[PDB]
Amino acid sequence: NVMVEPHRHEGVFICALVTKNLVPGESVYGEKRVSISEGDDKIEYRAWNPFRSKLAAAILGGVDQIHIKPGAKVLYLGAASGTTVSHVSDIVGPDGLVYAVEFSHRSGRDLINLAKKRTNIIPVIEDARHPHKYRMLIAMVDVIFADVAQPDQTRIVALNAHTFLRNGGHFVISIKANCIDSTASAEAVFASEVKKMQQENMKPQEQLTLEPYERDHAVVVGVYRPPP
Ligand SMILES: Cc1cn2cc(C(F)(F)F)cc2c(=O)[nH]1
Repeated sequence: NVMVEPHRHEGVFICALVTKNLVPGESVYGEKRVSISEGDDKIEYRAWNPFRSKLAAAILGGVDQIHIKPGAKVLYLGAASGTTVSHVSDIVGPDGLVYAVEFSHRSGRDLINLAKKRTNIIPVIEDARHPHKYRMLIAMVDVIFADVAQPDQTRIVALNAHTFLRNGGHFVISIKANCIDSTASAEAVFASEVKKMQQENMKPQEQLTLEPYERDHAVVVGVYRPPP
């Protein structure tokens, strides 16, 4: 009788959505934990709340790829207090790496406390608008995740990609249309942001919206193909 089944996405499981807890015994944001013991074996999972984590909403919504997998190197822009980052850290595991870039010092203190227990998280308390200021800290990554909410932030993500994202690496970008242009339709916003990505050789491969968890919020996944 298996209680927690592997999801299609490696490192993700269904119990609903959970990740394998890199730090057994501890919750990050009050989430439920499920510890299963059999003989001498023991594994713990943490519930992943799609109402707080856009990535979890996208997974439940059926996104085909997330590119966040065991051993992956991740640049996470807008890491906030580390809710979603903690689950990314679970997925990439001890051989992966998560750079958690966050502008707010208050949020940064939460990230630093989270990363004390998680070897694979590097807090980077900096303004993502100016990646030249922290470029010396960031090894080239496999995937960039970003939460975009202003009409200049796809371009910020792209500037980070041009500095840090490997050729043929991937991006997962959440778009809050209301925050980009509240006078535009959500479709106008999502089309315009996809266009901005394409201009930067960030080529979308799929996109979805996040109902019932969020209103007028899309996640775009794609591939980075810079010219020579
Ligand atoms: C909550 C949050 C979101 N965010 C988004 C960006 C980028 F412009 F890179 F997209 C940067 C940040 C950040 O420092 N904090």
